[PDB]
Amino acid sequence: LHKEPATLIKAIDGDTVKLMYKGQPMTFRLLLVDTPEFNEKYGPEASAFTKKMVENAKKIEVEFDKGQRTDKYGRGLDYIYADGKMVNEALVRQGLAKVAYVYKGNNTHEQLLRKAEAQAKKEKLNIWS
Ligand SMILES: Cc1cn([C@H]2C[C@H](OP(=O)(O)O)[C@@H](COP(=O)(O)O)O2)c(=O)[nH]c1=O
Ligand SMILES: [Ca+2]
Repeated sequence: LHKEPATLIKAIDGDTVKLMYKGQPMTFRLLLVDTPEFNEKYGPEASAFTKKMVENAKKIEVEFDKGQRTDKYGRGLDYIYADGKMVNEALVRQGLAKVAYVYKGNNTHEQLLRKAEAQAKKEKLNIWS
């Protein structure tokens, strides 16, 4: 897979962010994870976590996987990096997202994320508390 440039437009919630990509505004949904909705328990903490990560980043990158690049809503499906750190993984590692929505063909980082989830759960962090 390949990292490509993007710039933040605005944090939306734990697992959706608006970025400019190839010069066009696009809403991106993070591959392989599910954060709680803002209305749910840990939703506000997930939103805040993503928001801090993407806002503080000097460099945002997006990475498509091998499959569908957009979902049925027209959201981009990607891994997003903030100064080289994957948001999708970081959310999981901190118990603020579950590994989820694993579709065959767009699952390159599956086992990386599952490993993070196991550690978050060991530590009983947040969602796993
Ligand atoms: C993460 C992801 C979500 N989706 C779709 C499935 C879900 O459809 P439904 O809307 O019919 O439930 C929805 C979940 O996203 P959200 O968790 O943002 O709601 O997005 C994909 O199609 N591909 C993906 O890789
Ligand atoms: Ca969600």
